[PDB]
Amino acid sequence: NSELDYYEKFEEVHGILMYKDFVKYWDNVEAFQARPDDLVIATYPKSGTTWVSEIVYMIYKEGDVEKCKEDVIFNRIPFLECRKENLMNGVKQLDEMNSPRIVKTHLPPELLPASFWEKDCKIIYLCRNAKDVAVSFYYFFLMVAGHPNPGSFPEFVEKFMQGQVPYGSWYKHVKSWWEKGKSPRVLFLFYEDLKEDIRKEVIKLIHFLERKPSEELVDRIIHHTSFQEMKNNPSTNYTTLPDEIMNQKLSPFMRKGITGDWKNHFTEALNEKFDKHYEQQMKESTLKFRTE
Ligand SMILES: Nc1ncnc2c1ncn2[C@@H]1O[C@H](COP(=O)(O)O)[C@@H](OP(=O)(O)O)[C@H]1O
Ligand SMILES: C[C@]12CC[C@@H]3c4ccc(O)cc4CC[C@H]3[C@@H]1CC[C@@H]2O
Ligand code: NA
Repeated sequence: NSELDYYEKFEEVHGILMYKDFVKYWDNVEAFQARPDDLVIATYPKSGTTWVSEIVYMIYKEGDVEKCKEDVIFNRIPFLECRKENLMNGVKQLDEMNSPRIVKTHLPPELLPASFWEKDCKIIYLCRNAKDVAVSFYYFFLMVAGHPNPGSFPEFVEKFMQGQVPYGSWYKHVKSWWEKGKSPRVLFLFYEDLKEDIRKEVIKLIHFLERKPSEELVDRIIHHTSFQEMKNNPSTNYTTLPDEIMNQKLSPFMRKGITGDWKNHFTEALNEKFDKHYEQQMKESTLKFRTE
């Protein structure tokens, strides 16, 4: 029944569990044609995609806030593999888009369309500690259409540890992108670093994107992309979406925006179980995360 629910909502593509709506048109994703100046923003879901996207968009627009608010973020920065009737078609939206394109994806690097690798496109990868990701993803299941009932948080965390959620194992995702992040064309970032010292990360992003980091530009980005601003900005908070797609009365997209909400969700027993499993999955990696 829970399992039946998951069966109805998700199916695999290249071994990765995926939203069924996306899979139907996966040939369009597979065959997607990149352009050399495309920039990819890749993340495991609920890792701060929207946050870094808006930072990047600001950098592209030299901090012109009006330009950033002209259309909603999912139109400004198309969601590559996404496909929903009329509202979203990432491939279509990207095809018609003038360059320079910013491309959002949640794909593991093994599933990124070959054209992006072939054209040597720059990629920004952002990750977030798994426990906080799990919390954020849980509420996402609750409030967004296309998800099964996630049950209780402990039940959901069991599915998360097994990678039985859309986009698959968080563990394999971050580890694979960490290996890619050694390339000079791939910038590897942490949500917790953006929380701790936003100015440092913004400046890093500006240099990676080969633009000039003035104090005024950096200050405009920092306040424009702060959680309190983005929460109330209808271009970035997904509130233009109808309730039957995202029911933000249940849980808002811009939910809390902190590091450490896991502490308010994991029980002592669940934390012990998770931590032990995590160490087994991650011990052979030089990738290290902070949970506070
Ligand atoms: N400007 C910002 N500052 C801090 N966190 C942000 C943010 N914009 C979005 N987030 C957080 O990033 C998560 C959404 O990620 P994504 O864009 O990849 O779907 C949510 O986490 P929480 O549910 O823990 O609040 C959301 O609150
Ligand atoms: C496309 C949907 C709305 C947008 C949703 C979204 C929106 C943003 C994001 O980063 C991930 C996802 C995954 C699930 C998507 C949903 C699955 C069905 C629904 O129509
Ligand atoms: Na790199």
